[PDB]
Amino acid sequence: SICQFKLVLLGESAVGKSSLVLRFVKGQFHEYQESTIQAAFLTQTVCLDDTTVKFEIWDTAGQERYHSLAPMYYRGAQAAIVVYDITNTDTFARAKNWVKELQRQASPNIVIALAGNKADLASKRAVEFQEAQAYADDNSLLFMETSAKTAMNVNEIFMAIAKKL
Ligand SMILES: Nc1nc2c(ncn2[C@@H]2O[C@H](COP(=O)(O)OP(=O)(O)NP(=O)(O)O)[C@@H](O)[C@H]2O)c(=O)[nH]1
Ligand SMILES: [Mg+2]
Repeated sequence: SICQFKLVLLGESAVGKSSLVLRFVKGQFHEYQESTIQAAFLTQTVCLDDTTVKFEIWDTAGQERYHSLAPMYYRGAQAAIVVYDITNTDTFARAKNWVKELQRQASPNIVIALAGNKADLASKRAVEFQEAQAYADDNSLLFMETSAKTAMNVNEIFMAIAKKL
């Protein structure tokens, strides 16, 4: 059996979208990753209990000037990962508005995950785990804290999404 899933990453600029995709797909992390100006397309293939799973992944430009283009990438998506930065409350608020947009405008069957990224920066935390967990539970979102830098929960969040599709 082979399954293929269409996935999109959304979120404020600098939260770590490209770093997360790069860690999952290439096992790489770049401390000096440049801001995305044009959406990038990547694939990874994994094994999941009796199935070979291929991911098709859109890594969007997070800056607000590219907002109007986002539906090109999420309208056909089966799953989305909305990413925020645990060290910045404003990015968590922005993530909630991405979630709201998906709920109103993307497929009614979309699986929405929420990633609290940069969790390795524990001494710089702004958003408490419990607050994000409660928001996720209330809105039916698949929530994990992640680190592209250390790889913490990077494999885990993509695999959890695949299990639910
Ligand atoms: N400490 C730490 N730094 C991280 C982590 N993930 C990304 N970064 C760093 O944060 C910066 C921004 O990451 P990047 O992936 O470019 O963010 P982005 O969400 O793709 N930005 P844009 O939307 O503008 O393309 C980079 O310097 C990157 O190395 C993480 O988990 N921990
Ligand atoms: Mg990027």
